[PDB]
Amino acid sequence: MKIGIIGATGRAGSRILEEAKNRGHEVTAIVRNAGKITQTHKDINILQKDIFDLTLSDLSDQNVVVDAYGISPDEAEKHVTSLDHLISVLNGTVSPRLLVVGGAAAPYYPTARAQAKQLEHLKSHQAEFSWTYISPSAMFEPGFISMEDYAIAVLDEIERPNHLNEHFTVAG
Repeated sequence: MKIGIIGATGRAGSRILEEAKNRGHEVTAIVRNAGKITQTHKDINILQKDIFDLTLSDLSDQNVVVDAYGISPDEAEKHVTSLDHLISVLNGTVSPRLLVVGGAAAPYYPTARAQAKQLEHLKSHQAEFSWTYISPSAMFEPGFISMEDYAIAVLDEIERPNHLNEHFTVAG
């Protein structure tokens, strides 16, 4: 299965990618700089492109696009905005599934209000395209919940959809 990961360098996206590759999928790392990744990812596909420059063309190459944006401080202020871009680009489609990864609480993923905003914006296009927003059960601390466990959940939802077009928090 073709899975593209935006933010394949950060904490969350890094494992999501591993877990994906390990489960036997064709993983594409979508990043700003092939810097960090190349050294380690010498077998997986790479599309060097910032999220904001992504066009439907390079997205529809994938069956699923994991939005794990937020690898640095600046990306931390552009969450709601970058998702908006993907939403308009993905509109009127079922082409790739857009899986958005959050992290309810140094933390470069969506903030509490930023997330709520994305969700409000997603609901404005409830049925206009294929999306899913995933939240972790408890809390991660750099090495309750492990990031790799979150990746397992993320990939479970990709292989066996249970939350098509809705937000949901991991359970158990």
